[PDB]
Amino acid sequence: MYAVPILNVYDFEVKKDKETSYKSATEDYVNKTMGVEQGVLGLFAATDERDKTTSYIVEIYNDYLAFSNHTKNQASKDFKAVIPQIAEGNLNSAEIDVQIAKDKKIEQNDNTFAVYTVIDVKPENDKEFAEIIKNIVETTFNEEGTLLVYLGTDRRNFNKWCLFEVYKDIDSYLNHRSAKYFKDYITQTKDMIAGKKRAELQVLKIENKGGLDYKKL
Repeated sequence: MYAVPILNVYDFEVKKDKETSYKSATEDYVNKTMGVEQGVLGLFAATDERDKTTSYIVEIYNDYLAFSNHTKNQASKDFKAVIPQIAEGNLNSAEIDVQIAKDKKIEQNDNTFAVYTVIDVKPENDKEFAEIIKNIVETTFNEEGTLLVYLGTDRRNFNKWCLFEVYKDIDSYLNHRSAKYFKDYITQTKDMIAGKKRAELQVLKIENKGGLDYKKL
């Protein structure tokens, strides 16, 4: 309640002939972390296979102490020991000031559909946009089939909004963006945006506590 949630999104390029090792090590990491550690709200491993296979792992913790303990616990020590053998390069990480974080408990299946969007808003239009996207993301969570929406701003630059969202199935996601409220939003914010990268992602392993319901005061 009085603690600030920690939301970090890690990404990196996977070596050509190491997809197998990558999947195994990420599965173990997600399973050993959530099964044993405290203060971990959820971990979400996905993959972008377009051009060059990229790993994405969305990690969310209750506070910075929970996070600091995680980086010292066994799951992470084992995984960070394997990254160099399976990573080609890049190795980026976005740290995010969470604006809205809402979820249900996810039991992944073949239909689970994850998307990650990054939106560079023009600084001139940031105030107005913030209130707009906040509303849209809340409307989305109440849509049937939405399992998770994490919305926040990069701590390196608050004009960079980051949206991670999980749906029960691909139809739920398409119905979401073909809805009047979302189409209207695209039209309304068109000239407020500087750049946008949406990445439909291939789910790898997801585990979470569920029931999260947070909003920055």
